Amino acid sequence: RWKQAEDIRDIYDFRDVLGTGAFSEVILAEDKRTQKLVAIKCIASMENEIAVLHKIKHPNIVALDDIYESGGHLYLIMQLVSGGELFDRIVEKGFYTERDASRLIFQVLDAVKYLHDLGIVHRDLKPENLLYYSLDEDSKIMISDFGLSKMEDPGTPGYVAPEVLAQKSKAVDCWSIGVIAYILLCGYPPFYDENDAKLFEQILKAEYEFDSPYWDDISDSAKDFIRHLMEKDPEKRFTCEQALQHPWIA
Ligand SMILES: Nc1ncnc2c1ncn2[C@@H]1O[C@H](COP(=O)(O)OP(=O)(O)OP(=O)(O)O)[C@@H](O)[C@H]1O
Repeated sequence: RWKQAEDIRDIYDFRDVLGTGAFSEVILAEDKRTQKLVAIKCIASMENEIAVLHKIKHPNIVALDDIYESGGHLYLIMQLVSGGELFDRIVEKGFYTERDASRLIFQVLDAVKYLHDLGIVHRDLKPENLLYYSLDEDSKIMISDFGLSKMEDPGTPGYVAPEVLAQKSKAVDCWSIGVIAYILLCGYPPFYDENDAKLFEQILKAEYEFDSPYWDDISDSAKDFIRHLMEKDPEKRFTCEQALQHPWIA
């Protein structure tokens, strides 16, 4: 049961478009009453997404402040982040140092652990879904887009876990985080091929390598960290707790 609005333009003052999605559009707006700036996700599974966001409150996760129904369109009023996505900053940098990447992955693990503890699994972690709070180089990262998250009971290739592809659980996110760590360290994905079917085979078989010379001087500890997240067997795969403990992070 969400609020109805005759027109959202009465409540919010729309400015620039911040971004677009397959089925959404994100606009910078001003709350007319409080004069604060917000990011409004406009949409023309979504109920799953909302239910999830209502359980969540973490400094490194984009908050849902409220929702309005107006003219067949949902308007998710959301915490504004202005730093753009991690994907872009990997491009405008090439790769991260071990120290910087480790700080970033910490903030990610901290947040996903908080979710796993709430029985929430994101299922779509990737650089494009990680948003910086600010333009400043020191800005914290924020987890966003819960459009595919699943709550416990009583996806982009490259980042999805082998078992997800063999068919259609918390281990899923831990794989993704390993792949994000791999990319931050070396600047390119662990799975890469021109043929989609071959690519799809690589991920299923979970065959990747810290290839020389790119990986030559990356620490054994970083590599051990990645192997333990990027582990084929979901049973043996590191949890967020085990990954937080690992010396590369701690
Ligand atoms: N809270 C926010 N603050 C600032 N910008 C945002 C915010 N949320 C999303 N954006 C921008 O808009 C884009 C919207 O994408 P989103 O996170 O919704 O995932 P998507 O797959 O692109 O869209 P969707 O999943 O809703 O179809 C983001 O990549 C980002 O650039």
